[PDB]
Amino acid sequence: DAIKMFVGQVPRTWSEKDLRELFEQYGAVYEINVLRDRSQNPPQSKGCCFVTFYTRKAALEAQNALHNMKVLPGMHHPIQMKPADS
Amino acid sequence: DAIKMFVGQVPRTWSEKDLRELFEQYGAVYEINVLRDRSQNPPQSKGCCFVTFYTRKAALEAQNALHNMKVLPGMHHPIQMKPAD
RNA sequence: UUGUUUUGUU
Repeated sequence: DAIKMFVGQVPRTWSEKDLRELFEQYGAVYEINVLRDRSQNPPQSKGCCFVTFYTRKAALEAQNALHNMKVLPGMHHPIQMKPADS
Repeated sequence: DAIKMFVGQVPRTWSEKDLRELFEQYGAVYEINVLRDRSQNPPQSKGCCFVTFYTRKAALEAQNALHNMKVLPGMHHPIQMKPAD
């Protein structure tokens, strides 16, 4: 079943596409939303995103593999990934 | 004398001229700047603007009549209008 | 500047 995950510590230069290539190693991805500050031109990434997988299996596999495990280029802390508050 | 108002919650299809049509009901309008994302092409509207009235009586009447009162067509919120920073 | 977006103030 689909579950929406919060991901943080992503570099501001990464787009939905860059991130999709990241998470798809773990399972199909239904939707990626980079959180942006719409006051910028163009809107800046806030360094985090929302990602929904088609299955809870994929989302777990990813959380295991990434959360506190992997540090993205130029970042200073490892990915934070967990069920989004929503 | 000239008072500059920020106005938010405006449809991205509206241009300076549509906005001037709206504010000019309340008094003479000196200038309107639609805030645009010039990185876009065409540059894209950010859905807010600055509008400058020649007199504060017009700006306060527009503000009173619009801020939180009118919802422009297609919007999910009422116009936000206050004196610009 | 660990951030859970759509309120946007050139």
